[PDB]
Amino acid sequence: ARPRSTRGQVRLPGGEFAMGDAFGEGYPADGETPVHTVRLRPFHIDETAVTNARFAAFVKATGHVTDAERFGSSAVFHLVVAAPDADVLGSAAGAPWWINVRGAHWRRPEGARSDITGRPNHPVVHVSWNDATAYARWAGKRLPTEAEWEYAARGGLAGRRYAWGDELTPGGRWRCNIWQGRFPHVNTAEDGHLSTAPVKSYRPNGHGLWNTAGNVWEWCSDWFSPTYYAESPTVDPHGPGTGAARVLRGGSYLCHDSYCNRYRVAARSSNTPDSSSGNLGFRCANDAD
Ligand SMILES: [Ca+2]
Ligand SMILES: [Cu+2]
Ligand SMILES: [Cu+2]
Ligand SMILES: [Cu+2]
Ligand SMILES: [Cu+2]
Repeated sequence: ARPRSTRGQVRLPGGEFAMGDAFGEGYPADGETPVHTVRLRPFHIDETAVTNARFAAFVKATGHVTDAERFGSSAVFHLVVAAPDADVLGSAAGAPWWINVRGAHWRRPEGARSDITGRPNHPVVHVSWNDATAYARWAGKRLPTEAEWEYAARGGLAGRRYAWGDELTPGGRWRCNIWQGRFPHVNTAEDGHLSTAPVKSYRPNGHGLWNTAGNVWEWCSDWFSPTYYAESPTVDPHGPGTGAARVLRGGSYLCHDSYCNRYRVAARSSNTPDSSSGNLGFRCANDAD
């Protein structure tokens, strides 16, 4: 436990909120219901997802090798692949818009022919749950619990669909980075961004958190279970004791209503802890006092 650091974090009061899909419109397999009352002690949470600049200081200081560098490849969205054809290990099965690209990792997130020199303030991607919790440890932080993330993401509002309210595009304007157009072939970039956006795009929510909806998925501490909500403690729920996949929240720049609207503040997803991809990052937290 390195010397605790609240740099770039806001302190949120905590208290009691209604966690879950207040509209019963979610995906049944994800267990967004029942809406259940949770009580959180005050905590800190990152204002933004972790940046390339910050994650790079972590690697410079610890020589950490990310799971995507060990496995040898990470998933890249097919429209933005920037690699020699030798490196394309072919479409991922079950979702052919994801190309397994050899050499694709956080420093070269579209493949061997890309860099992140122009994107220090973009969220870091190609980071697994292991890479995420490693960084947090080194940085004097931890990952948020799922409940901490949703409460922080709701921004002091109760029972809303999104971090800012219930209209997806208030005033007919975009305030988050997801997908527009015909997925997976055409992205019209109405929201300003094809792939990742800078961490402080648009505007923060009620608690000061930028881009909890969209941009990239965000690792949480919990194991995923679609029945945790109906069995949850009331105080500081940490998730079930074991599981198959760790929780992801927020959605990403690929989310679209046609197949995955998980940018809803109550939507949930998961993935195996050593998974990485070009739309998956994280933000840290910490206890208070
Ligand atoms: Ca977009
Ligand atoms: Cu390490
Ligand atoms: Cu296409
Ligand atoms: Cu952009
Ligand atoms: Cu989605």
